[PDB]
Amino acid sequence: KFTPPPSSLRGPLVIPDKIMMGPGPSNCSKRVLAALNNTCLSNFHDELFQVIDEVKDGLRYIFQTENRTTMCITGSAHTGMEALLCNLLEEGDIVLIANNGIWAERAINMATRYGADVRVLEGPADKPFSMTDFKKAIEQHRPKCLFVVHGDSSSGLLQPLEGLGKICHDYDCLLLVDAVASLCGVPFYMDKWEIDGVYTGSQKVLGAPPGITPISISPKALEVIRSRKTPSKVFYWDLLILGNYWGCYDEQKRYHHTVPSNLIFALREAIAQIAEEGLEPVIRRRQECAEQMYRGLQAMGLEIFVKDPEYRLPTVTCIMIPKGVNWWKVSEYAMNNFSLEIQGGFGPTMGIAWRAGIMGESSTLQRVNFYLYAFKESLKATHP
Amino acid sequence: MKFTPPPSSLRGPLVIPDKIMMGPGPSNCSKRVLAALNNTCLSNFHDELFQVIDEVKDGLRYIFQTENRTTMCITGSAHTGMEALLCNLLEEGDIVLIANNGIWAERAINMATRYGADVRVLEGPADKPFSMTDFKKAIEQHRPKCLFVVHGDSSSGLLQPLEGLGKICHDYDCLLLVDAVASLCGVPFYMDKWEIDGVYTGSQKVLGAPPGITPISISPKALEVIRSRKTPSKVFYWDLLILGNYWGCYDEQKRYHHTVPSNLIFALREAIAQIAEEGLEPVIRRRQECAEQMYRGLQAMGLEIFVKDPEYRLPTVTCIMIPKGVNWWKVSEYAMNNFSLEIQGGFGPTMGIAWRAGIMGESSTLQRVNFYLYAFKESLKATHP
Ligand SMILES: *Cc1c(COP(=O)(O)O)cnc(C)c1O
Ligand SMILES: *Cc1c(COP(=O)(O)O)cnc(C)c1O
Repeated sequence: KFTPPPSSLRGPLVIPDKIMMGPGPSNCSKRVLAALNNTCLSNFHDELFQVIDEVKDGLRYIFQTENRTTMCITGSAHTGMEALLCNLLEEGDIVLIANNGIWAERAINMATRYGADVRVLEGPADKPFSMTDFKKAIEQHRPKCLFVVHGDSSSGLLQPLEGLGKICHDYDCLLLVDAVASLCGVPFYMDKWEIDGVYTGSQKVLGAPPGITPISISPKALEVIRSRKTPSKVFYWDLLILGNYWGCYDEQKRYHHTVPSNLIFALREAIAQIAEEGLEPVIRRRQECAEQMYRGLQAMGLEIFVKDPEYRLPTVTCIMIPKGVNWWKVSEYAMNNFSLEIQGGFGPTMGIAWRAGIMGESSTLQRVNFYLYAFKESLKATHP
Repeated sequence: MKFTPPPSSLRGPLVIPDKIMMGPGPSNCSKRVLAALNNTCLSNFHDELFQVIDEVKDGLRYIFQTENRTTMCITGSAHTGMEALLCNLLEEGDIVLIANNGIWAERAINMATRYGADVRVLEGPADKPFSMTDFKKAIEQHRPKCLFVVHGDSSSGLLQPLEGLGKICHDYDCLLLVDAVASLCGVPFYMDKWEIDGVYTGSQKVLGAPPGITPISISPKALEVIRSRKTPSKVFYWDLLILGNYWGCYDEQKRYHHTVPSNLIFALREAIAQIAEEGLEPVIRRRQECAEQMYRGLQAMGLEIFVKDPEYRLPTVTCIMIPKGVNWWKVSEYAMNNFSLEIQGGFGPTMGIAWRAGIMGESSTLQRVNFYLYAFKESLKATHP
C-alpha cells in the first residue's frame, strides 16, 4: 500500500539546445558532456584517483600556484566562499570585506553566520578600489582576513589585484579571492600576486557542468587552519579532512564523502581543452570577443554599466536598459525566436541592465555577432 | 603572459571502464539515467528547469511517502542531508540524542558538536537494533529537542525498525530525524505514517542515479521549529528557509539562491521516474527477493553475515564475514581484474572482518546476484585452494 505516483513523471525528459550567453551556466563542449557518460566510480578506484591527480595538476595550472592544498568541494561555487570563511575564521576573528556588489553581500552574510567580527569597505558598484583604499581600511581594522571579488558577474567590474597581497602580508593578513567569473577569462597568478585562498566555478568560463568547485589555499593559510583551537563548523568542507581524501597531505587517504565522479570527469576534460589550446590564447580569444562586443554595442547606441574599459571584466558585460524599453520582453523574444539566453540584471544592476556573458563554448567571434543580431532584432520586434 | 606550462598528464584521453558496482558504493545507473546528464546546463530561472524541479518534488513526495510541501534537494553528496538537518534544527546549546551503533552516527556526533549542540549518545552494538524501550529510556533521561536514527546502515548491513518511534518522540515534544540513504526504495518507508520530521537520501545508493544531488524533506512541525529559531543557522548554503524559497516550497516570489546542478537533477528525475513506472512495491519486492537469493547462495558457500537475525538485515547491504586466514584483498583484486566486479571491503564496525555486497540500482536483479555469487566463488577458489 502506497500513495500512487504522480502523473507528472509519465512523460519523457525534453531539454532543448539553448545558446547560453548569460553569465549563468555556459555551453559545454561535446567532449565535456560525453565525459558525464561513464561509470559512477567508487571513492577508492585507481582510475578515479588518477583523474583526481590530473585535475589537481590542471587546477594548479589554471590558478597558477604550486599549492599542494588544491582540491574541489562537492557543490556550487557558493561552496568556495563558505569553506574559506568557515575554515579560516574562528568566533571573534576580524574579517575585512571589500563590498561593491552582491557577492560581497553574500560573504558578509556567511561570515556573520560563522560568528566573525565583520568589517566592510564600501564602494560604488561601477568603479574599483585603489591600493590606497585597501591600505587605509587594513590599517584601521587590522583584520585576520581580507575578502575581495575579482570579477563581479553582477556589475561587469574587474578589480585589479597587483600588490594587495604584499600589503595584506605586511599587516599579517591573509588575502582571499573569488575568481568564479574571472578565471581563464583574464590573466591570473595566484602565487605571484600572493593570494592565500581562491575558488572558481565549473559552469562559468570553464564551460563545465555545475556542481563541483575548484579551491586552493597557501601554506600560510593551511598553517592558520592547523592553529585553530576550535574545530571549524562544517565537516563536509573542513579542508584538513577533505584535503586528506584529495591526497593533499602526507597521509593515507580516508573516506570523507562520495565525490561526484561524473562531474569530475567533465571538469578534467574542460581543463584539458584549455591546456591543449593554452591558457594565454584562451584568455586572448575571450579579450578579443569582448572588444567585438563593445564595438557592436557602441554601434547600437547602448551603454555599459562600467564606463571605463580598463576596469571592465571581459567575460560579463552589463548592457544598460534604455528609457522606454521593457527588458523581459527582449529576453523572452530572444529565447522564443533564437534560443538565445539574454539574462536580466542582478544585485547592483537589478532593473537597469542585461548581463551578456562570454564563457565556455560561446567565446567566439561568431557567437558574439549572433548575440548582437538577435539582441537587435529582439528589440525591434518588441518595440516598434 | 609567461604562465607556468600545463601538465603532460592532461595530454592523454579519459578512459573510465565499465564496472559491475555491487559494493554499497555508488551503483550502476540505467542507460536512461546516464543519458539524461547529456543535456543543456539550464539557467536557474528557465521554465524547463522549474518544470523538472516540480516533477522531482512530486516524485520525492512519492518515494519518501509524505505530502510535505517542504521537500527539495541540497546541492552536494548525501553527507549534506545530515549537515542540513542538524544545522537547521539545532541552536547553540539545544539538546540532540543520537542513537549510535555505527560510523554514520559517529559522523552525526562530529557534525552536531561542531554546530555547538549538547550531544547525548545512546550506545549499542553494531549487529542488533534499538528496542522502542531503549529509545523511550534515552528520551526520558536527556529530554532532547531532536532524536537522530540511522534507518539503513551501510557499515553493518543492519536495519532499524521505526514503527512507533515517531509517536514516542512527539509525546516528549521531540523531533525525529532519520538517515534513509541506504534504505529508501530498498524497504518500505512511510514518512508521514511513521511521524518522521526529517529525512534525506542519496542519489547514488538505491535510486541508481549519479552522486551530487541530495533529496531532503521536513514536516510542518520541523519547519515551525526552524522559523522559531532565536539565532540564524550557520550555513547560508543549506538554510532551508532560503534554499526552500528557490525550490518554491513557500508563498514567496522565487529568489536566486545558488546554481543548482541541472544535469544531476535531470538524472535524478529519470531515476525517480523509473521507480514510478514499475511502482514502488514491485521495486521493493524485487530487492527483497534478490537479497533472499544472496543469503541462500552465501549459505551454500558456508559464509556468515555480520547481522545474524534476518528480521533485522538491510537487503541493500550484506556484510560477508571473511573466514579465518583468508586475504580479503586478494579476492577483491582478482574479482576486479578477471570480472570487472566491485567486491568492496569493510568499513567502520565491519573494517577488517567483512566484505560488503550491495543490491542497488541496476544490479538489483536475480541475474546480477547470481553473477556476484559465481564470481565471488571463483575468486576464493583461485586465490585460496
Ligand atoms: C555565479 C557566481 C557565484 C555563485 O556560484 P554558484 O555556482 O552560482 O553558487 C559566486 N561568485 C561569483 C563571482 C559568481 O560569478
Ligand atoms: C554512503 C552513505 C552516506 C554518505 O553519503 P555520501 O553520499 O557518500 O556523502 C550517509 N549515510 C548512509 C546511510 C550511507 O550509506
